[PDB]
Amino acid sequence: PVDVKLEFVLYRKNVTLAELEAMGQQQLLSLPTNAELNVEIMANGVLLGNGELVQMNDTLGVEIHEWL
Amino acid sequence: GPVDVKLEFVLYRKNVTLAELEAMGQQQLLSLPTNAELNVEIMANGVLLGNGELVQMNDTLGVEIHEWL
Ligand SMILES: [Ca+2]
Ligand SMILES: [Ca+2]
Repeated sequence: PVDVKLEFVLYRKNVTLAELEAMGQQQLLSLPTNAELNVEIMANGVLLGNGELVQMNDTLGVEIHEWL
Repeated sequence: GPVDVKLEFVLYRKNVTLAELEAMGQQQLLSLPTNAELNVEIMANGVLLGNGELVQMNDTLGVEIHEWL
């Protein structure tokens, strides 16, 4: 099979084209509180699961709270 | 509609095989590559707009922009 496009998504939302332009004027973007508690694992547009950011000994990790 | 944009802040993305995805699904704690956090990608309708670095701010996480495309 062909490869699938896997993403670990820290935050997602719908915004308007105007808000998208506004965002580009910023140098530091705040994410909503607890975005780190809802990391979404997605592939080819399908939600696979969600989890939480963890600082491990040498990297960041994602602790899975649910595989769908 | 056309005014609507799907915005994503992506910590890590990769083209993976079905077998690799299967193996991932067996895990409870997934390690990300070293410094994935240095390349948080900002996507709009699946297209890369910019990238930055994950920062712990006072009340939330933030993304420090390093490049807008
Ligand atoms: Ca926790
Ligand atoms: Ca935590």
